[PDB]
Order: sequence, then structure tokens, then C-alpha cells
Amino acid sequence: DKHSDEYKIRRERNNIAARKSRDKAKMRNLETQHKVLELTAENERLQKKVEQLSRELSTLRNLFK
Amino acid sequence: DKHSDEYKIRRERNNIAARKSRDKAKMRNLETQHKVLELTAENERLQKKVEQLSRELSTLRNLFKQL
DNA sequence: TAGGATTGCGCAATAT
DNA sequence: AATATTGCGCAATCCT
Repeated sequence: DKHSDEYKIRRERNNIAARKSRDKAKMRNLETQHKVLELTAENERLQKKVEQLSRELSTLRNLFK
Repeated sequence: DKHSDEYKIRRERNNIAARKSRDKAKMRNLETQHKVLELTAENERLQKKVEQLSRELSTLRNLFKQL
């Protein structure tokens, strides 16, 4: 009986729960997408560092010639 | 009018559309989670390379400095 | 004006 | 008893 207050409070609470559950899942997914952007940027930064370090090593080694 | 045969057909088509769009987003999420695992293993490889080269360069510079 | 894609929400069965 | 999760569906809105 959807007319009983018992039903109403039940729907009211579950609607809050469903929206909360759905918000949490959407947050977890957005974070995941952000971790990709972040890792991507950090890997780019490290590759640049690898290249710089290699240039520094070549330059010092040329000092032997 | 929700009794219209036109209405029922429109609902059926949108229900198919909704499932397809949800499937697609769920797949996209799964692909994104995999990319994180992949980018993480690459990040570990790069960190190791940077550490290795950094030690190699520190050693070489120290040799030149001890002249 | 038509029609699929996207998304948030409600309901209720089901799970914890 | 109560919250959390989710399949199905309605509908508003976005996008072609």
C-alpha cells in the first residue's frame, strides 16, 4: 500500500540511498579518468628527465675526447 | 497519451538506446581502469630508468670532480 | 520535425 | 530493521 506512511518513508530513504550510491560510483569513475591524465603527464615528465640525463652523460663523456 | 501504440514503440526504442549507452559507458570505464594499470607499469619502468641514469651521472661527475 | 544518445532519477528485488 | 546496489523503465535533454 503506497498510501501508508511506512511506504512513503521507505521510498524517501531508498531514493536518498540510490542517489548516494550512484554518486559514489560516478566519483570513482571520474577519479579513474583523472588518474589516467595524471599518470600520462607524469610519464611525459619522466621521459623528459630520461632524455635530459642522457644528454648530460653524453656531454660529460665527450670531455674524455 | 501513454496508451498510444506510437508511445509504446518510442519507449521500446529508447529502452534499447539506454542499455546500449550504459553498456558503452561501462566499457569505457573498464578500458580506463586497464589504461591506469598500463600507465602505472610504464611509470614504474621510467622511475627505474631515471634512478639508474641519475646514479650513473652522479658517479661520473664525482670522478671528474676528484681530479 | 524526426530520432538515437546521454543521463539522472524512481521503483523494487536483492544484497549486505 | 536499515542502508547499498542495480536492472528495468520513464523522461528531459543533448546531439545529429
